[PDB]
Amino acid sequence: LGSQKLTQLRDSIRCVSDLQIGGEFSNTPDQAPEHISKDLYKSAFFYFEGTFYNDKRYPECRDLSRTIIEWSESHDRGYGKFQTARMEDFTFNDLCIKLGFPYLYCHQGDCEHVIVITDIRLVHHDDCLDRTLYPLLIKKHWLWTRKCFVCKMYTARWVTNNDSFAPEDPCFFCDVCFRMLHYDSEGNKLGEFLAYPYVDPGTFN
DNA sequence: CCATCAGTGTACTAGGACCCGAAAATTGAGTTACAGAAGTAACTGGTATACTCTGGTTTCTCTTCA
Ligand SMILES: [Zn+2]
Ligand SMILES: [Zn+2]
Repeated sequence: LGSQKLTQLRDSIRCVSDLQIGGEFSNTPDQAPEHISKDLYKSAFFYFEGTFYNDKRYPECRDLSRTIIEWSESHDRGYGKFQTARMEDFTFNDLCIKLGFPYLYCHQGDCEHVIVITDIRLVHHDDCLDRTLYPLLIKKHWLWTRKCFVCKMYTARWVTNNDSFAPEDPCFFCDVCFRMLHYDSEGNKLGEFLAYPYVDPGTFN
């Protein structure tokens, strides 16, 4: 919605990089899940025609654009004259952009999404008229879902690297086939591996 | 009747070559130096496969002693 703050769209973009759980759970897979990456790395920024609207709303937020502006303040790199902003003092109605031109939305460190303002139109009477739901999803992609590599009946909850049982190197397992292949009777890892929790992108996105 | 179990009708991948254009880089001529290395362009021996009388040979009647 025009005249609707930025960070009203940043908080709406469903990306699975917000739901990834950190750390490795090989020794014991019953650990209290570390906070999803939505909570740990709260920083993000839009880039709209030479101005990094940074999400400095929270204290855990740090300037992701500082890296780029420093990297460009060095040796000339094509780019030049980068700006900054705060993304809570801005609405889409205050923004000076091109249509159909790719801009940036970086979040979770370097999960980059290419933003394209396809068109701008005055609101009609036959579309949604609310605001409580308006940065709303017109279309999404319906990605594929990874499955457990042992039995192809359930989706992958775990991804293991350097597994001394897996044929493939990154091997995805459901919970059942993971518990059954790597753990003797009480949680002592059998063999060697690095198991991480796997958020299926084709499910939470 | 609620279990199960191929097919199906598709956008969504997965390899798998392959192409289209752009931008950067080179090539090319022009000069004038510089030293040295390629790069043909030229006359001038040197030793073998035919080769041409020729020196010897060979019966074959004869020459010359004996
Ligand atoms: Zn993302
Ligand atoms: Zn499984």
